[PDB]
Amino acid sequence: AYTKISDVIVPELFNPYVINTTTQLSAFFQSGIAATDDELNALAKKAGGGSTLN
Amino acid sequence: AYTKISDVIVPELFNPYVINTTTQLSAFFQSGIAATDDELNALAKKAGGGSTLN
Repeated sequence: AYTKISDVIVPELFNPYVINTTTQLSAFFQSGIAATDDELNALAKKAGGGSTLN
Repeated sequence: AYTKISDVIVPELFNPYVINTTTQLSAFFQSGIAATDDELNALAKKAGGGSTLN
């Protein structure tokens, strides 16, 4: 026969991983919501925890 | 009665060759395809030959 590519055994190959990124762009910013006050901060930091003020 | 050109020999002439150029302009460049990566290089250079990676 031949040297015959049909005989000699063919390897396979690989390369490292690559991170995919799912895309639906999330912005809807900037808008409401924004602009933290000091008051909702008075909700934010302890002490005197929730529930919410008035 | 005359020198009578029919009596006299007319030569012929030639000049060297000139290269023709077939024209259908091939560009469709630049575009995909472009921009070789390093990975398809990992296919490119030996060792660890084909067939192709994943």
